[PDB]
Amino acid sequence: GYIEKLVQVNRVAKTVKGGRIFAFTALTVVGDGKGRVGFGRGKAREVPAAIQKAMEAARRNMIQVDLNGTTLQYPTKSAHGASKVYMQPASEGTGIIAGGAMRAVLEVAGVQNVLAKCYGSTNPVNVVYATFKGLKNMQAPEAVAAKRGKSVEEIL
RNA sequence: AACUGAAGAGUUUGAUCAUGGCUCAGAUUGAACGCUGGCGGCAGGCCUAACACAUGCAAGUCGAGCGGAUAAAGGGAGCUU
Repeated sequence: GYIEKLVQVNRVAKTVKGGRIFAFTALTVVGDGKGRVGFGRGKAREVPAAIQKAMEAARRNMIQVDLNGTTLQYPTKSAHGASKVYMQPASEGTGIIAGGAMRAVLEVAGVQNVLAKCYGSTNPVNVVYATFKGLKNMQAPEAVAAKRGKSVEEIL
């Protein structure tokens, strides 16, 4: 589906000769409010056209996320580049408390109780990779129990 | 009766990623200063010169321990209040 959310806008450039050609980039994540997200990056020549391009690439190559219901399954920790990310599920009344670019991922996924923090280099185009290695590699235990459930899930 | 939290931003460049400094958003004080100023509860008030101090007051009490001297009421008498 489609619920859109913008994060970043830049002004990249390019020197040719004579002057300097400008261009705009944008980063936009799209989710469904249930656990299907997708991010997208587009470059164009103006703001109202660079956002439209980044929205279209978001709703291609999406991710199914197996959330527990407004929370996560377990504390995990993933990294990409020089960016390290930590996330652990929380109680009911606590909302989402994260920084800038992990709120926009964790809104549209539908989770509400995420309690996150990012270390290392804060790059909004690169902390998103650090988040999607984490969420796309969840497990959601298909087991008979948890304190007992290590005889039917390990064979899954 | 026993008992739960973790946010980032700006700044090196024609522009980008990284390393690395700096700076801001918070909660606090025996606080001082500037502008302004109705009320009441509960608190606190020399952090500097352990530097000198006028004048008041802050440890006395026992006559069921003993001398001594003050000697009432009253008992009076006497003399004339």
